[PDB]
Parts: sequence; structure tokens; C-alpha cells
Amino acid sequence: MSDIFDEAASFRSYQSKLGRDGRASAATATLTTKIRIFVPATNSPELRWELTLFALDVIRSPSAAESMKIGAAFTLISMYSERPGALIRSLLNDPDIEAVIIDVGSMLNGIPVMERRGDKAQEEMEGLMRILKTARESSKGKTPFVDSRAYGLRITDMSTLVSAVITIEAQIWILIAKAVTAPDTAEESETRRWAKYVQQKRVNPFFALTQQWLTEMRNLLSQSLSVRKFMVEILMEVKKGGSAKGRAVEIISDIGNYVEETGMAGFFATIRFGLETRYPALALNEFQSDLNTIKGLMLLYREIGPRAPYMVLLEESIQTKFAPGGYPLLWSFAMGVATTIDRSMGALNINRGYLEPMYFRLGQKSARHHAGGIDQNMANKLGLNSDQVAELAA
Amino acid sequence: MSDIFDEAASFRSYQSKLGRDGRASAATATLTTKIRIFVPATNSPELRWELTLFALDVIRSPSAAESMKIGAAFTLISMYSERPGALIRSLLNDPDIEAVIIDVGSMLNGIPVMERRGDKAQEEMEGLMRILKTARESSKGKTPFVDSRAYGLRITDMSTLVSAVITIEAQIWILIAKAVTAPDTAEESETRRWAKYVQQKRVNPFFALTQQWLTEMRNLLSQSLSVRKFMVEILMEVKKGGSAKGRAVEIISDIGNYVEETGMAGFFATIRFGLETRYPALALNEFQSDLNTIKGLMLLYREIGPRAPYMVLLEESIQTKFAPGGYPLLWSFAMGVATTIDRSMGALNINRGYLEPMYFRLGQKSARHHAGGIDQNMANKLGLNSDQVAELAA
Amino acid sequence: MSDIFDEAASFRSYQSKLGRDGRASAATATLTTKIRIFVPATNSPELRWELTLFALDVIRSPSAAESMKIGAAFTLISMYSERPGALIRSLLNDPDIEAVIIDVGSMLNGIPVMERRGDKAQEEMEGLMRILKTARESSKGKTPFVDSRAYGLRITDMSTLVSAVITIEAQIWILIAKAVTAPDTAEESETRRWAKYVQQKRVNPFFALTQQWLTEMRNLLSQSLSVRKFMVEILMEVKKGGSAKGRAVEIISDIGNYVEETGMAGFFATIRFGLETRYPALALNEFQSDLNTIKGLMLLYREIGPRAPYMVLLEESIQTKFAPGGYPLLWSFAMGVATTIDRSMGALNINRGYLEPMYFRLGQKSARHHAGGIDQNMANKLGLNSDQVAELAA
Amino acid sequence: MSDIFDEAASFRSYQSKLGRDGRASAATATLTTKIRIFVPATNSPELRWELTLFALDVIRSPSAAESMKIGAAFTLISMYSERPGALIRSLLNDPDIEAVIIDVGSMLNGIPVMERRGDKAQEEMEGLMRILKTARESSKGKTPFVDSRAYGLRITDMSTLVSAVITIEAQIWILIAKAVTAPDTAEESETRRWAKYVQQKRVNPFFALTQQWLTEMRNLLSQSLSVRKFMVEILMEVKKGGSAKGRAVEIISDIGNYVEETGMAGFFATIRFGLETRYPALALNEFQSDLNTIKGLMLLYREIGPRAPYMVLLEESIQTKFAPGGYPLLWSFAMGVATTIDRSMGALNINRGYLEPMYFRLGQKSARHHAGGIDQNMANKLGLNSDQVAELAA
Repeated sequence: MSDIFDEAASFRSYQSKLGRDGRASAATATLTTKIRIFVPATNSPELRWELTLFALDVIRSPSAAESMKIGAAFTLISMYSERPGALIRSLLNDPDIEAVIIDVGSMLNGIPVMERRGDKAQEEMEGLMRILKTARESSKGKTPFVDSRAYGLRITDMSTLVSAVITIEAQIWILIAKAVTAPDTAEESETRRWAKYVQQKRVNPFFALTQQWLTEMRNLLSQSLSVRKFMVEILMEVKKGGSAKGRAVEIISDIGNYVEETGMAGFFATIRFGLETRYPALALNEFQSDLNTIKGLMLLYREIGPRAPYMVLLEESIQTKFAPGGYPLLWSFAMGVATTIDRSMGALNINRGYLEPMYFRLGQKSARHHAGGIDQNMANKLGLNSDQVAELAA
Repeated sequence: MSDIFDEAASFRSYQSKLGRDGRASAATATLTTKIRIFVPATNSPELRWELTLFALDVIRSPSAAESMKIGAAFTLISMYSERPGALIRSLLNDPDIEAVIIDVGSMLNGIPVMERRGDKAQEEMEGLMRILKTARESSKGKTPFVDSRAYGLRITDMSTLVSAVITIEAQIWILIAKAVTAPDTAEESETRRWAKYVQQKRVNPFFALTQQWLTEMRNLLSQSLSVRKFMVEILMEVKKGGSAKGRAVEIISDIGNYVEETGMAGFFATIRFGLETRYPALALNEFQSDLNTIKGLMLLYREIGPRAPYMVLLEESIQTKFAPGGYPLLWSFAMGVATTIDRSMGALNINRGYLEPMYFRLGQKSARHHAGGIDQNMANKLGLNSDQVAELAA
Repeated sequence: MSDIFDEAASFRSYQSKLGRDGRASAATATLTTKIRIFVPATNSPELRWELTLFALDVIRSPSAAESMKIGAAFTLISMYSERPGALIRSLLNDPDIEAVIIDVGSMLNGIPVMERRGDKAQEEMEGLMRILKTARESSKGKTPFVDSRAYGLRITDMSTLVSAVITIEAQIWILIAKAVTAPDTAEESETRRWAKYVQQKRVNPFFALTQQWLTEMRNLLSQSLSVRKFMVEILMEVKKGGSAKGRAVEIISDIGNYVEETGMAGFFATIRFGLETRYPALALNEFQSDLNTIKGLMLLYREIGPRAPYMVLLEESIQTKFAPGGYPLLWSFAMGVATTIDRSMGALNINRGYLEPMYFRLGQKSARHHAGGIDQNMANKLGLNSDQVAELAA
Repeated sequence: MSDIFDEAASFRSYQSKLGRDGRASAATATLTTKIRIFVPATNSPELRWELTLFALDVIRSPSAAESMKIGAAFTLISMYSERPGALIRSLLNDPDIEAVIIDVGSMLNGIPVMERRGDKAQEEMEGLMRILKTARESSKGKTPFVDSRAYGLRITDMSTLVSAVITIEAQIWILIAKAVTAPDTAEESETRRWAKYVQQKRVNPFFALTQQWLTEMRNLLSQSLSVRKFMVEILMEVKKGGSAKGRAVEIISDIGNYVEETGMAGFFATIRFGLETRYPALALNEFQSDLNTIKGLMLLYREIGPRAPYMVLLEESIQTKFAPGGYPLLWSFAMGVATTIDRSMGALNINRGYLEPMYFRLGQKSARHHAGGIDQNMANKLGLNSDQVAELAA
């Protein structure tokens, strides 16, 4: 009777947030791996420039261990800050790893540890020399930068270093947008992002890394979750307004605009196209279940918190509930109207196992062949009967 | 049901202001670069005239470092004030740079540091001499001013110095309007502004800088963000009324009238044309999402603060959300109606990848062929059917 | 009549806090002197030990400029902290000076500037070498430490560095107690404090500086006010409880226990002895003005704030109002009763020009020959006449 | 007038808690030293017994570094717990040190690190072998235990290990009572404490360490504050009732009864004897100041918190304010009645510089020659006039 179809509505609402309450224990604590991070101790551009040159080689090195590669990645990302050690320690929320910050101090060809020389320090120098030699020999004499003069370049002015660093930072931060969603299909939007900043003159194109190095970094960025967690944490903190933003921060925040809501196009297309833009083909006894599920997802997205846009980047388990497959019918209808309306929408890969072409066809007919679709009019257009016809004539 | 399409609206409203709350930390602190600014210590007209000539030469110089160019620009912008050091120190909000104000004191051909002569001073003296020599040799003997007599001109009267400084400041401040939006397509609106100010006799046309120097300064202004931030801060402070305004301040505010809302013609054109000028073609079930996004953008713009008009100049990350691309349909409709209505609108470059020519055609038709479009009439026009027919006859 | 003698009291109360209200302007801004501070960039024990040895040499140097000596003192005082630059920048309230923090980086025999070598660095290196040579040649080959082996000592263990640094900091901090009150009459209380800390095993006696270096450092500390202000700020910050205190902080607070209320023995002795310890000779119609002045001074001391005990160290102008001379009669009475009562009091130098020997004699008599002086008894001692007689018998 | 002597009472009360408010900053952060702690990973008695044998030798070793000695001390104290690593990490509040817990795993003659053998592990084995060889050679073949059979004893039963460990724990925990107050004058109460537990059969006397080893441990315990802080933290946590107490915990809590209020006998004797046991010789114009100061100290002691009894052990700077010297007169009177009443009181060393024998003599007369001292009688003893005489006759 009347109680039925309302008990279920509460039942489905209760089922979604079934056991996601309370606080977990410390027994389920992941084993931690030591990660050695080489941060610049001083503000001298000559040491900082030599440091970021070293961090570039470690990432490009094929003989480098993964833990060393994460250290180079953490060294690069925090290079812009005046106190990289403080930034890493105050913006790290990775239970998987423990970070041991190492102040570099001075600069040899590699890094001088300068701590009880001879005692457990000599082998580290030999290891780093092997890292540098293998990195340079691995490539065909090709420097990480697209310009061979940008590698063996002497930097002493603070102004040049800041411009040089930001270009390295910006090019790395470009990859996060499509590092885990479709890393192979990248280099098109990434080039478009780089071209945009070049025209804005925010980045000096002289310090442009080659695509060989970018592929190596992107492979590192996809494999490792700790680096992704650190960069997502930076994005959220930078997103919070209130303080003055520097040139490095403004670029990061601008890049974070493209990063948000990545990897969840199937869910958001359903919200924007299938659900909104109210079409008379919604209530058809095959979307009422999906509409109920979608309503629960909106509450779940609001309940998650500030990490909701970057769910795919952090690989949250909540993401699977958001993916199409739990509401294949409405999503199929949503992609039907999406391809017809949005020209860009159509390069999306939607060859899933629950396409349901009949509902896809209905969405295609909904955009054009269904009706003009005049919604509630606050302004009273009594003579708009022909106005719809002219609009419908197209 | 009824809850749907309102839950979704609240969801989009919450998603717009998702994580832009709270206060950030000091860990994300940009590295600062020292910027040396040469300000006049006294009010003697000859010293100030020599100082602004030196600043012009340094800006024109090709061998000048970028920091020196920024120092020269800051010296120029604050020349009108009787206390340039106080003006710079009390109107600087640039975390990227730290300004070390230097009182010039006396004046040689260059500038006498007058601080422990021989100790760390002769090198700076020879550097400034090299700067001046390279600046003079670089051009084909052409002075920065369009009149060769305006360069080697002796100034001893305060009024003449004030007039020349006002002209130089005005000619500098014309460039900010189209320095980052379309610097290449400039020199038309800039020439129009210069002609307008000449016809108003606010600027003496004798001190007119050549177009080569103007191009060099526009390139410098586009490259650097600190100068843009300082000039935007000056514009914001001058805009606040309450006190007496001098000739320099009046000219600066008149220029800032044109400066405001630059680089956001898409959003404001969308508002003014698509949103206002209520057309029966608005409520069409394909514009509701765009209207909701536009409303959220309106609240965001109100929330941003006094820096909202100058977001493109400061390169705020919030600007990307304002750009068309999140509402291409309504934007295309508004561009169509604007191009049909506003004759000047049509020189705008709108060859984007989301043009949607169908909606552009729909807007073009809605502008003219749609109907007369009589809105709510407070005055009762009983017999205005024939008036509407005659108006539609055109 | 009745109103008079109360109008006078209100008049004196208003006169005490006559013009000490409102906020001052920025026009009265002292000229600032640049002070170069060499702080350790890293946590390596060898670098910190070499840095503190260099600071000791610079302080002992006779050819050192005063600014260099202040920089060395600031380097020494902040050596215990893991981030000396942050400690100095966040605990500096000196309008007289501006501090330019310099991260040392690596360390040669002196300090490597490591910033554009050859450009304005070689002269500083030669100056530092001259400073070291003059410091070493000035004494008769006598190292700053009382043990010649403590100077040319290699430090690589963190614990040894911490112990040596704590000892040096403690020996420095002993001097502040009697640096400006009576620097010449020192070396007795200072030696007592050093012996106390040695017997407590808080300080390793191996790193004990010679008395020549201690005299030089005490002279430097008395001459300079910025160092005193910095150390008083450190004392005030450490005094505020709430957080865990390290060995250095505990030693500093224990020394500040002796530091407090220094140089104001006259006022506090007057309070404790003349005002408290109620004697029948107090209300005698020659002490009412002094009592009113003392009450006003107590109100002023409560009004001053947390800087009240260290008024002599900061050389506050309000201190002169606290000194005896505005209440010579009650002060003399209190010093008489103190010299008769307190055995230790009597080594104080009170050969002032307002001794008033009659009141000193009156206080001496009031201490012993006056009466037993039984005050208000909560317990009813009805048979205490014989007890009072026996007590007066002595 | 009446306001005077009440303004001072508030003034002295306000002066005590002058600047002890608010929260300190993190700038004053002590440099941390790494401390390596060898904890047993498993519960096997054979490994635990071999571990505590190793920790005994390290403490006895003369060639051992201080940091190693602290690690042995931390290893011993936490040996009773089933999870020594959890106990140390959850009961450590030492900002001076950082503890790196090392699970021992298996057991060779020394300790097998078992982590990448050959890589930075071989030298550690050689160092430990040097530690063991020097420790055994330093003594004249004397084992740490008073019984030579207790050293080379095989332990496989859990029951024997628990009894053996507790004896080692109890003997170490005896020293804390008089480790910093008067370490030289120890071995009398310490032997008395040990004899008491032997008669109670809580400790098996077979595992009794020689006095040569106890002196070495006590010297370590006095020098190092980190060990004292850890053991004080254990005392407070064990003091908090609510849970079941094991044999190890019960001994520690029983020992903590003697540890409490150590090193503050001068203050507490004044409270118990001078202030309490109300004598008609209190109000004499020479104790009113001391009574006021004593009252302020009681509030300060209550304000400190649970760490108030162990102020001397933690070497809190607040302790100096509690020491006699700020109230020498009443303390001298208090010790006067203390020596006459308490036979044990009189072995205390009170040869200070502020003895004031006249007030000491008055205290001596106060106990016996002053009066019987009949206080307020709730029971009405009308015929007690002769009862006092018989009591006074003695």
C-alpha cells in the first residue's frame, strides 16, 4: 500500500550508509616504509638549482630504486617553498610512508651527507654516483630539458631560479590531471595545458622538459600513491583562500581546476545531462530506481568532505559506488543526450558492458526529436506558441 | 520526485564553494626575490626628471636584468607621489618579491649610492654605466620620446616636471588595459585613449614616448606579475573615494575605469545579453544548467571581493571557472544575440572549440525574427498591439 | 575639612598616571642598524660546534665591530634551538635593530658565504679571517675555555654537542643577573650559580669558559641593549608554561628565577620590610606620603605588565619612579629593619644622599627594642602574656 | 590605612603568578638526540634473560657512550612489560630525546641486528663486542650480581625470569629516591629499602647486584634527565588507580611512596611543623611575611598538577621558588621545633647561609619551654587546668 514504496526509499537510503559510522581501531595499521627526502637547507639559488638538477636525474635514472624516486619527486614538488622541510612535514597525511627529511647543506656533484665521514656515508656517495652515471648513460646523451643548454646552465640570480623552478613545477603538475584516468591517452591535453601557460607568459619556455622525461615521471606518478596523496593535499590547502598566493601557488591552484572531479565523468555527466535539463522522458518506470540511487550518491558526495573531488586520485573505495554500473539505465540515457548536445562529449570511451542501446537511442531522440521542452516560465509568454515552433524548426 | 531537481541544485551550489573555507598555513610560502627600487629622496624637479629619464633608459635597455626592469617600473609608477618610498611600502601586497627601497639622494649621470665609496659600490656604478650605454646604443639613436628634444631637456620648474611625469605615467597606464588579454592586438585602443587624453588637455603631448619603447614596456608588464599586482593595488586604493584626488590620481582612476573587468568579456557578455534582455527562447530545457552555473558564478563573484574585476590581471585561479566552457550553450546564445544587437561586439575573437553553431543561430534568430517581446508593462498600454506590430515592422 | 586629605589622595593618584594613556605615533621611529646573524642551517653536530667556536672567537676578538659582536651573541644564544632562525625571528621585539638572518650552509675555517663567489664575498672572508687571527693573537694563546683541550676538540656525537652547547648557554646566562646592576662586583654570585649547576650535574664542567672571556662577554652584554632585550624576551616566553621544557629551557628558566626583579632591591625591600611586618612605628605622620606613593607604585607595577620584573634590564623610564628618592623616609626605615632582621641584607650598598639616619635608627630600634608585637590572632591566646614576655626576653 | 596591607596581599599574590599564563610557541624547541633502545620482540624467557644480562653489561661498561647507556637503562626499566616497545612509546614525554625502538628478534652473544647483513650492520656487531669485552675486563672479573652463579645462569622457565627481572627492577628503582638529592649519602636508606622487600619476600635475594654496579647505575641516573623523566612518568601512571596491578607494578608503586616529595623537605617541614601545630609564637611581625609567602606557595603547588611531588626529579624551574631562602625566618623557626619534636629530623643538613639562630632558638624554646598549647576544645574539659599542669610537668 502507501507504506510500501516509502519503506523502500528509507531502506535504500539506510542501506547506502549502512556501516560507515564510528571510529576504527589502530590494529589495522599499515607497515611503513622509510622515504629519504633531500630538501635544500639554505636559500642559495646555486644549491637549489643544483638540487633540482639532481632530482631530475634520479627520476630519469633507470637504476634508481622506487623509494629514491619518491624522494626526488618530493624534493621537486616542495622546491618552490622557502622551507621545503616545513612544507613536507606540515602537509603529509600518508600512513603508508614515513618521511625522514634530510637537509642537504652544501653541494658536491651529487650531495655531501657531511655526517661522520667514512662511517656509513661513503657507500651513499657511491650509490648516488651510480645513480647519476646510469641516468646520464641511459638516455642517448639527451638532457631532461628539450634544450641542451638548459641542463648545463649556471644559475646564480634568484629571479632566474624562481622562473626556472616554476616551469619544472608546472610541467610536473600538468601530469596529475590524467595520470591515473588515462595516462596513455595523454600528451594532447598536457600539451594544451603547457601551451596555455606559455601564452600567458607564466612559464619561461626555455626550461621545457622533453617528452621522454615526462613519460618517465608520469609512469612514476601513476604507480605511487604516496606522491599523489602529497600533491592532492597541496591542492586542497592551496584551494582554501584567505592568504596571499605566490606565482608558484597560483599556477598550482589554476592547474587544480582541471584536476578536480577527474575520473568521475560518468557520474557527473549523469548529473548534468541525464538528471538536470529536465526532459519529459524521465519518469518511465526504468529511471525511478536510478534517480533514487543518484539522490543517495549526492548525499554521499557531500558527506565525504573536501576530498570528494579527488576520489580517483586517492583511490578511495567509495569511488566504486559512484561509478556507472549501479545505475546503468539512467547513465546510458545521460550519455545519449550528452553526445548530441556537447560536441566535446563523444571522445569519451563509454564502451562498457551495460550500454543498453535502447535507452541510449531514447536519449538521442530526447535531445532533438522529443520536443522543444519549455519549462516553468516566470515571465508569462502567452504568444510563445509560435516561438516554440520557430525554436523547434531550427 | 519533487525532492529531485532541488537536491541537485543545492548539490551544485555546495560543489561550487566546496573547499574554499578556512585559513591556509605559512608552510606554502613562496621564495622571495630581492628587488632594488630607486626612489627620489627630495622634491627637487631636476633630480626627479633625471631619475625618470634613468628609469626610462633602464626599461628600454636590452642588457638590463629583469629585477632591474621591475625596479625601474616601480620607480616610474611612484614618481608622481611626493613620498614614493611610503607609497610603495604602504601599497605592496606581493608575496613573490621583497622591495628594498633606496633613497637616491643626489644625482650623477647615473645614481650615486653615496655609501662607503669604494666598498661594494664601484661595481654597481660600472653596472649602471653599462646599462645606460647599452640602452643608448641599442636603439638607432632614437630617444624614448617621440620628440628628440624631450630627452635632452633641462627641467627646473616644478610645473613642467609635474606635466612631464603625468604624461609618462598616463602613457604607461594605458598599457595595463590590454597588456595580458591581447597585447599583440593593442596600439589601437591605446592610441584612442592617448588621443582622448590629449583632446582633454590632461596630458601635454610634447612628452610622448615612441611606440618601440611602449612595446618594450608592454612586454615587460606582460612578463612580470609583481608590477601588475602593484598597479592593481594602486587602482583599488584610488577607486576608494573620500579624499581629494590629484591630477595623477584622477588620470589613474579614469584609466582604471577602462581597466576594470578586462579579460572577462565572455562572462559579462553572457550575463548582459543572454541572461538579461529576457527572450522567450531562454527557458528551453537546455539552458537550465547554464543558468544555475551562471547564478553560482554571480554569488562567487560577489564573494571574491574588491579584486573581482581585476582577476585576469592578477591571474587568479578562480578566473578559469568564470571562463566560458562550463556553460558553452548559454554563452553561444549570448554571443549570437550580442553580435546581432551590439555593432561593436563582433570584433571579439570567439573561435573556441565549443561554439555550438546551432545555438548561435538560435540566438541570431531570437534577436530579430523572434518577436517584438513586450515585457511586464507597469503602464497599461491597452491599444499597443498596433504599436508592437509597427515596432516589429522596423 | 573632611573633603581635604582625600582630594589630595585622588590628586596624587591621578598625577601618577597623568599622561600614560593613548597610543603613540610612528613619527618617533628610531633609526635602525643592520645586524648580521650567522645561524646554522643544518643539524649536523660538527657544523654547530664549529659555529659556536667561531662565535666565541668573534666575541673574544678585540678588533670585532659591535654589530659583529651582537651577531655572534645572537648566534650563541639561539644555538640550542633546532631552528635558530625561526627562534630569532619569532622572539625579536627590538625597534633599534633589524636582523638579517644568514643560514651558514657549510663551514670552512671561518664561514663560506657561498653566494656569487668573487662578488662581494672575498672581502667578507678576509674580514672574518682577520677577526679570527686577532682573536687568537690577542690573548696569550689562551683558549676561551678553561681547558685547552676543550677548544681544539672534535665533536661528531649529537649528545656531546648538546652538552657543550648547554654549558656555554648556561655560563652566558649567568651574567645577565648582575650585568647592569653591578657588573664589577660580579664573579661571586656567578661562581655560586655555576657551582650550583655543576653540583646538579646539569652542566658538564669540561666546557668551562675562562674568566677573561666571561668579563669580555659581560662588558658586551652591559654595553648593548638589543642582546638584553632578546634574552628578556626569551625569559618571558620560557616563563609562560604549558608546553614541555627541554634541558636548555629548564636551565634558562632556573636562571631567570634569579634574574627577576633585579636592580630594584630598594623598592621590594621597602615593601617587604617597611610595609609588611606591621610595626607600631609605621603610622607616625611622617610615613603617610610614602605609604601613598608606595600604593601608587604597586598599582603602576601591576599596570606595567609581564615586563615589570625586568625593568632595569630593558632600562624602562618607568623604573626611575620606582627607585628610592621619592620615598626616602619609609625606604630608610625599611632598610634599617632589614639590616637588623636579614643577615644577608647589609651587603647592599645604600650610601645614598637621602639616608636620613634618624629614621634608620628608628627602624633599627623598631626591629628589636620596640615590642613583641602580637598581631591579630585567629586562635585565642588568652594566657599568652607570659609567652610574649619570654619571646621578648630572647 | 585599611586599604594598605590588603593591596600588598593582592600584590604579592599577583606577583607570584605574574607571567605564568598563556601558551608558548614552538620556536623554543630543543635539539633532539637519537636514542637506540633494544627491546625484546618476543616473550621467550631465554631471550629476555639474555637481553637484561646485556643491558647490565652496557651500563657497567666504561667504554659505553652515554646514549648507549640510556638505551640500556630504558631496556631494563621496560623489561617487565609484555610489550616493552608499546610501554616506552606510550609513556615518553621527553622533548630532549627521540626514541627509536629496536625489536631484538633473536639472540647471539650480543644482539643480531638481522637487517641487510654486511650493509652498515657489521660495525655495530664489532662495537657491541667491544662494549661487552670492556665491560667484563673493567671489573676485576666481578659479575654485576653479588653472586657469581647468578650471572652465568641459564633461564628457561617463565616463573624464574619474572622473579629475576623484578629483583633487577626493584634494585634499580630503589636508587631514584636519593639519586639527585644526596647520591653520595645513599646506600643506607637504599639498603634499608632492599632489606624491607627481602623480608616481605617480594624479591628473590639471589639476583642481588653488587654495590659497585649500583654506584655506576646511580651515577648514570643522576647525570641523565631523560631516564628520570621516563621513570617519573611511569610513577604517575602507576599511581593512577583503577586497573589491576601486577607484582612488578605493585613494587614500583610501593617504591614511589618514598620517591614522592623528595628534595623538598625544607618546604614541607615548614608546612608540617612551623605552620601547623599552632604555637602562640607565630604572629610576631617577623613571620607574617613568610606566612603570606607560604600561602602563595600552596596555591602554586596545587596549580602545578600531578608533577608537583616530583619537582626535584624533573628539575623544574618552579622548585627554586619553593626552596627556603625566600622565607628563611619561618623555616628557621620550623626547623627549630622540628629537631626537638621529631628525633629523625636532625640528620638533615641545614647548614645554610640564612640560619638565623635567634629564630632557631625561639623554635627550640617553642616546643618545650613555651607552653603546653591547649587548642580549641570541642569537648568541654572544665577540670583540665591541672591536666595541663601534669602534661606540662612531663
